[PDB]
Amino acid sequence: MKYMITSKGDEKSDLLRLNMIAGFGEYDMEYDDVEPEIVISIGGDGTFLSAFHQYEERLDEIAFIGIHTGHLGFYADWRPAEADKLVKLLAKGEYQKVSYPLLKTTVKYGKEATYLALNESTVKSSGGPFVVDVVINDIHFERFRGDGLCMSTPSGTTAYNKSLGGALMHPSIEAMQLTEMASINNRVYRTIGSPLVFPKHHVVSLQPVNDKDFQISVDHLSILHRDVQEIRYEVSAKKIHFARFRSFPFWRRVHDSFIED
Amino acid sequence: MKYMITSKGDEKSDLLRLNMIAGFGEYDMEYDDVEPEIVISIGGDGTFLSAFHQYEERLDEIAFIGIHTGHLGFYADWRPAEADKLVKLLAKGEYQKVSYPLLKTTVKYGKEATYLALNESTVKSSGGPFVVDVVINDIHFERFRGDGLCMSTPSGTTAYNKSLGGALMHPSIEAMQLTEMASINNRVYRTIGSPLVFPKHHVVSLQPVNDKDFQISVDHLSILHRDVQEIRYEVSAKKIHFARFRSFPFWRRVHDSFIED
Amino acid sequence: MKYMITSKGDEKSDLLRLNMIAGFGEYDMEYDDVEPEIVISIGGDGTFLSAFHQYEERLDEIAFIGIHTGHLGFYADWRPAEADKLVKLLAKGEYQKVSYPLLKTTVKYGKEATYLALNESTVKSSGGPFVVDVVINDIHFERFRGDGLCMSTPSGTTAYNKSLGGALMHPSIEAMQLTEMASINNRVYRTIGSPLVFPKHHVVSLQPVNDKDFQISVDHLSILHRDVQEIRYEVSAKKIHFARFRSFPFWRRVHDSFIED
Amino acid sequence: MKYMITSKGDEKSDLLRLNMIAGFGEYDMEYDDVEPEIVISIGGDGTFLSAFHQYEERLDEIAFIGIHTGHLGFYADWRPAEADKLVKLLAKGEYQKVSYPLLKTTVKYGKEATYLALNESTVKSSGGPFVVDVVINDIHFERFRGDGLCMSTPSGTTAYNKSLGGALMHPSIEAMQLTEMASINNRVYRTIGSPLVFPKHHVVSLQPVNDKDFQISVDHLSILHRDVQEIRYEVSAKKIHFARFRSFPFWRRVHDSFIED
Ligand SMILES: CCNC(=O)NC[C@H]1O[C@@H](n2c(C#CCN(CCCN)C[C@H]3O[C@@H](n4cnc5c(N)ncnc54)[C@H](O)[C@@H]3O)nc3c(N)ncnc32)[C@H](O)[C@@H]1O
Ligand SMILES: CCNC(=O)NC[C@H]1O[C@@H](n2c(C#CCN(CCCN)C[C@H]3O[C@@H](n4cnc5c(N)ncnc54)[C@H](O)[C@@H]3O)nc3c(N)ncnc32)[C@H](O)[C@@H]1O
Ligand SMILES: CCNC(=O)NC[C@H]1O[C@@H](n2c(C#CCN(CCCN)C[C@H]3O[C@@H](n4cnc5c(N)ncnc54)[C@H](O)[C@@H]3O)nc3c(N)ncnc32)[C@H](O)[C@@H]1O
Ligand SMILES: CCNC(=O)NC[C@H]1O[C@@H](n2c(C#CCN(CCCN)C[C@H]3O[C@@H](n4cnc5c(N)ncnc54)[C@H](O)[C@@H]3O)nc3c(N)ncnc32)[C@H](O)[C@@H]1O
Repeated sequence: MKYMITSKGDEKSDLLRLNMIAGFGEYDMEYDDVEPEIVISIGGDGTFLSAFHQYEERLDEIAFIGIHTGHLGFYADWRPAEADKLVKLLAKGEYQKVSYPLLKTTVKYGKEATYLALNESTVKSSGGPFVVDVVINDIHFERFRGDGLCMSTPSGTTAYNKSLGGALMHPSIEAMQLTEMASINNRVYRTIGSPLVFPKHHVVSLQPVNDKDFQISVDHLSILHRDVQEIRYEVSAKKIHFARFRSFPFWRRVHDSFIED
Repeated sequence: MKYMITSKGDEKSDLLRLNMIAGFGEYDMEYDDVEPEIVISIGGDGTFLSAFHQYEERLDEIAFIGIHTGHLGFYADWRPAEADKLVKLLAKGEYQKVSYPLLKTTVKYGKEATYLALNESTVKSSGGPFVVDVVINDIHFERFRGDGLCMSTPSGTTAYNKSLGGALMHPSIEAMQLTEMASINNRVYRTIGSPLVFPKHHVVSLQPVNDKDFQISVDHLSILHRDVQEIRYEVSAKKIHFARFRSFPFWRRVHDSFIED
Repeated sequence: MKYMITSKGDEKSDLLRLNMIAGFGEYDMEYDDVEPEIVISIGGDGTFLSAFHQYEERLDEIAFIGIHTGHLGFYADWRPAEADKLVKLLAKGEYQKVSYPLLKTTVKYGKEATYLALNESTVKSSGGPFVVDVVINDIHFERFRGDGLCMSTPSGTTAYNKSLGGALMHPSIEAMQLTEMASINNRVYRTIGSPLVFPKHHVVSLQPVNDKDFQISVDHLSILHRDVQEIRYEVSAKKIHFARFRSFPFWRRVHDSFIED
Repeated sequence: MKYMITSKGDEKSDLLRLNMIAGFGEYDMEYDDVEPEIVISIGGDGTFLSAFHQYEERLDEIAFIGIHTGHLGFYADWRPAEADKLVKLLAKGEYQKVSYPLLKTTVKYGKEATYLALNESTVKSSGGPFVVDVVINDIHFERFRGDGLCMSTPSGTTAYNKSLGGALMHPSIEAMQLTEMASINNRVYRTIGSPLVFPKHHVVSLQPVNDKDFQISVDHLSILHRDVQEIRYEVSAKKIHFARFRSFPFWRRVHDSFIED
């Protein structure tokens, strides 16, 4: 089918990409980076995230595959040494697809931008103190004062979320997870402290208290937003699809990345 | 319908229970503590947990209601002052039921006991060091050395789980959450550290390494188990059902218990 | 003696300052904001920190007093209602001084700036990833990747340090404490995770790995430093002195601010 | 001088001990386990702790040395391969001694026992809930409800203290550190959460609230104490002395044990 290949751009990755293209040339496969059905990322997780965002408008038409040319990336299923095996297996096709959930961020102003995240969306102040009211399904839950907030997808729970003390969640769970960055807690200021895990259809809204300017990151990408009225988080209706050619269970991937390999 | 009422046993609770019985006597309601369809707990969360375990074999036939006579309990929907309003509403019926997930613990020996938990099941050594291999869906994940392990249901995430740094999870999510108690981590001993959240159908098995004796708690109840071969955790097929008479959202209950009220 | 009074600048603080000046006019006391021997701060802890920095070159000649006109500040010993009592007690003098330790930060370039902190000094990247080698007494200790690092004095341990999970340390201990902000830890990246507490004369040096630009905060004040070669932390030889008129033990101040009051 | 050697008791350790004895026989050295001036521990940190307690009444007369026959122990300075070098260096003598601080625990009843700790002293309930009032220098600081409390020496901060989230403290600092084990915190129950670091001469007293029976551990050794009125913690006047033959800085020892080696 139609496929394309992105590369991190070092020599190792570019060469691997050129060799996979040459091998695909031996099959009924057309290189097309406008309407691919398969997107192969050669690099690291950053490369994979960039491929995801390059095709975020055709996620229902695409299956993604990641090859890690450095150490094991979490969105990587293959080592460079398995590239030829991969070419052959994709060629035939008949592979199964697995889907992971995504995070929708909506930023309203004074006038609305939406963003999709594979790992997480975070919010910090644009300089100066960060203070927001946290509203869950229209219920005022807490006033947060501190460094920032991180909202993670399931597959992002092993990324920034983990470093903030979040739980690691199996990606079959349709949820998002909110973690705190250095909140202040004394007899006058109080937050929940604990990570919070939200199901589909729950909406978490951050509402400014004084300053209305925020730095909002989605995956690698950080944008200054001015005059913000609301930042809304919910699990997206959209999912990312992976081509799978063999079992590599999530919990084994976690073991291999954090325990030993 | 058939109902019964348990009491924590102080004067406040016993009297409230006697007055509710008198008020139910004015309706088509039969006091029956063998086959109730409604179980009212008057007390605290400990009282509620005891009521749950008293009827754990008829959970599909029962709706539970908790009245808190001390400060707000998490399984409590009513204050003592609303008891008469409760009697009247239960009387008519037509209320809706909400279900929360439960945790199944299986203990194998050398020969199998099962337990159901509403809050959590924990495991510690029977004295002497605690060392277990943690196996997830038959995949060896880590060797845990430390004080113990806690596996929580969603509604138990605001209990012991919270104190161990676990995420708080909305109870519509069918999951269980594993938290560590003081693990050792150095260049020779390594655990994941992070809480782990498991979906339905995943099985987490603890396998002894040296000592085979363990203290296993389920909710308030701690038992010494000897000659253990395996402790298996999975989300139960069984659910607890609550009678609901008005909206009291989980996240509001969390706010009221931990933020302010 | 010579004294001056700083105000947060709201009406409450300005008026209290004018009234204390009027009361000092009834004693052998000269208002002098060039060479004060007593510096009174009326406001909050931010006001107090600004007073400290306004006189950081004469700390051996000055005793500081803080009045909190909002909720209890940690550098505050007096409520506004005790101002007249304060005027009278300072007037006579004969009070005792208590000293707390301070933190010296040295920033080297390519060419050296020093800074004194009462609460802490933090370092983050100027945008882009933060990576530094952490060198303790010339011994390479770890390579830190994450959001940043915080080095606290003893009296700053109840401030940002606390929110980062640091220990609270009695201020008679001559030490500084280093806490992590969201470090990455996987099989390739490793930090100690735990706060570290250093005695006098130990030197902690941060050395860039790739990017040499950093945002360095000292107390409220954040500066972009370019082309950095080293950031050096050590307990200062200099101390801040407080006028004390009654016992208000540190641990009671901690109880009153975080437990209940 | 007079020396003795303890062994963990496996074949490796016993043989190393027999060979060191044979090598000491070539010098003016008398094996004496009643009044040693040098105590060599061959084993792990548990072996070292047992040697410390075997001679806790003559700590001012003794210098300790640890040889680790497994992986690096924290009280170990030597690998088995350096034993002959050690024999020769001890033989001559002229080595320098370094001192680390210790923890004094006093248990009062209804009638007083004291204990010295090298790593820590912990307290838990004897079964049933653990509730104590925490009193610092006679000031009621908090009521603690949870699993237990850990009070660490500086050199014990890399042991249980670390697993409980405590700071690691250089052992030249004369202090003790109190960490929480799973405290409950909601709108009715509140603790400080943060580790607390106390200087010499501060006294931390735990006072029962209901149950008066506690399990108190000192280093490896756990005792049931009944009818307790008070448990008092303070930094001891007594110190442990090590023979040092070369530089092995604490922070390097920390790096080697937790970062990489
Ligand atoms: C500390 C600065 N950030 C990094 O060094 N990030 C790269 C590392 O993270 C790994 N990674 C990624 C990734 C990625 C690419 N990143 C850009 C790096 C450019 N070279 C962006 C991601 O950074 C994460 N990030 C940001 N700040 C962080 C922090 N303080 N601590 C931990 N992670 C942090 C955040 O989530 C973001 O999306 N997704 C996952 C995942 N799903 N599971 C497990 N691991 C994962 C990746 O293999 C590598 O090991
Ligand atoms: C520290 C010792 N334990 C207690 O003091 N427990 C009672 C307190 O916990 C509240 N609670 C309960 C409950 C309960 C009844 N308990 C028996 C008490 C007898 N009087 C048993 C439960 O104890 C929990 N527990 C045990 N050890 C703990 C610890 N170290 N830290 C925190 N919780 C701990 C554990 O999960 C167990 O099941 N379920 C929930 C829930 N779902 N959500 C939110 N809060 C909840 C209850 O309102 C009260 O405030
Ligand atoms: C979250 C953004 N910062 C604040 O809201 N800070 C003010 C609050 O902190 C209290 N405070 C201060 C102070 C102060 C003044 N601050 C400027 C505020 C301007 N209005 C600067 C200080 O901010 C600290 N800070 C920064 N980021 C933080 C974070 N994420 N979490 C916690 N603290 C944080 C940091 O250490 C800095 O120096 N010194 C101490 C102390 N010694 N003991 C105990 N409490 C203390 C003060 O009473 C008030 O309650
Ligand atoms: C988890 C059960 N305990 C152990 O496995 N302990 C042995 C391990 O700890 C190391 N260790 C020791 C030691 C020791 C000997 N121990 C008996 C073991 C018998 N085989 C007793 C000590 O256990 C500590 N301990 C207890 N419970 C713990 C827990 N949950 N987490 C972490 N440590 C825990 C506690 O402090 C006690 O004194 N002193 C230090 C130190 N100073 N610095 C750094 N490391 C140190 C030792 O090298 C080994 O790696």
